[PDB]
Amino acid sequence: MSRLPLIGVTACTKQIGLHPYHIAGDKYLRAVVNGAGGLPLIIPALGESIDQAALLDSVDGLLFTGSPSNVEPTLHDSDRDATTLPLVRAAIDAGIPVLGICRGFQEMNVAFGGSLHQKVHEVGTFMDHREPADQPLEVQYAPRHAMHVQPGGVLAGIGLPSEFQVNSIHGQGVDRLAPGLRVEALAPDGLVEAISVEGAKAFALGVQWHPEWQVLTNPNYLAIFQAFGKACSKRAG
Amino acid sequence: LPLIGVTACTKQIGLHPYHIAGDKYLRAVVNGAGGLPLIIPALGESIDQAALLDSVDGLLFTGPLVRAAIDAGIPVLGICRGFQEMNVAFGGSLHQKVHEVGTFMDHREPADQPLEVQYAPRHAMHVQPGGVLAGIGLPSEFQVNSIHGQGVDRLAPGLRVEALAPDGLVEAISVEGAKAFALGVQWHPEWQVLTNPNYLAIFQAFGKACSKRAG
Ligand SMILES: [Mg+2]
Ligand SMILES: [Mg+2]
Repeated sequence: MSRLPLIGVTACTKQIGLHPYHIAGDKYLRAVVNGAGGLPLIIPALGESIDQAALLDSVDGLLFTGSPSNVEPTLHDSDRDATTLPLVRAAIDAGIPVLGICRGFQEMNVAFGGSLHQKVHEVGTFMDHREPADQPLEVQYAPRHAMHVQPGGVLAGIGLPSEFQVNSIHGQGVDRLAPGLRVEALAPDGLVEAISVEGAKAFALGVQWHPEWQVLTNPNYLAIFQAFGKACSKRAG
Repeated sequence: LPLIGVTACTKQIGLHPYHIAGDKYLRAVVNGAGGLPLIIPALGESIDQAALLDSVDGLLFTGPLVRAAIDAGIPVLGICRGFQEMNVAFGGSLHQKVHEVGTFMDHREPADQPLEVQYAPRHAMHVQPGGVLAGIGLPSEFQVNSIHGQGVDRLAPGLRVEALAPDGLVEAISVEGAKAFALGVQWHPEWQVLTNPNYLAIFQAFGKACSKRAG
């Protein structure tokens, strides 16, 4: 038995200088510590080189993170795609709590058979969900549009209000909703921005916004991370 | 499979702070140590060190965590900066520029050259009998790569010298009386680990020690 729930955080790949690296954002790791009450360890994006079942057995929960990169149908990460898309299905079937953020939310939809808009802002009837360019983190990650919780699902069960404001840092978004996914929230332009996996044995939630950001200061972000954290505690037991 | 923690470094990438770990170390952990590599965030006091140590079977240290792991009997392998930090953590010192000491060679890699050239063996390495490297079966002399501008100056109390470069630089150390495998090397044995029997022997010893703990 462990001191804390061990929460795996998906890495991305990146070339830095002459070397390939696996990377994960500081804000996701601190949100795990401070919002979920877990110990964050970073899962390498090695695809089939790591034994997936050994990996799943080692964690109490999985945070599928946001990324500048995009699931493959310009900035891509096939190395991540090959780790996270079997993994997220494998974790949910194992009863391992899963929280998907931004790219990870899009990956949950894709893994269950759905599709994405590659450019939400070029569909014609959505708003522009991208962050404002050339500005600091505090401005880019501040709340920018409303979010309408659909009743009877995970988000309403955790106690979120019917409407609240969220940040938005995404050029892609959900088009066809995968079968077996419950819609948890819609942006004001009808875009699906949160989903849950129907019948999942454990917590299985994805959101398009970035609740890791300054998590303790936003009660809606914090409630998401605390519910995720509780589910990771439950699994450890 | 033992869960082997690989230390991350912090790096600013555009707007955001990231925690990063080299692909080659992670693959060496998989292929050479037979472990499951998980990357340990460089969060310092923000994480609980004792919870961190309990969650791993071993620690690969690159670039007081290393001290606490050793005191706890968690196997440790230090590489390059990780070997240097092992020395400092026990009270030793470093040369900031080995190539400007005057009686060492230049231990840096050739600049503006591809990885294959930079990480190929470049100088000899002389094992000091009777320690960890002897005991895992390494020959008395073998060739190693060399990608370092710093190196060990004063050896910390409580460390055994394991090997010397041909200019006398201490390039490997172990921790006397450690409950578990506790080895630091200045060179880069993760590099194409399966193809070099001396690098592989080190990684297999490390992995066997991590499996022990995993029991
Ligand atoms: Mg949005
Ligand atoms: Mg050298």
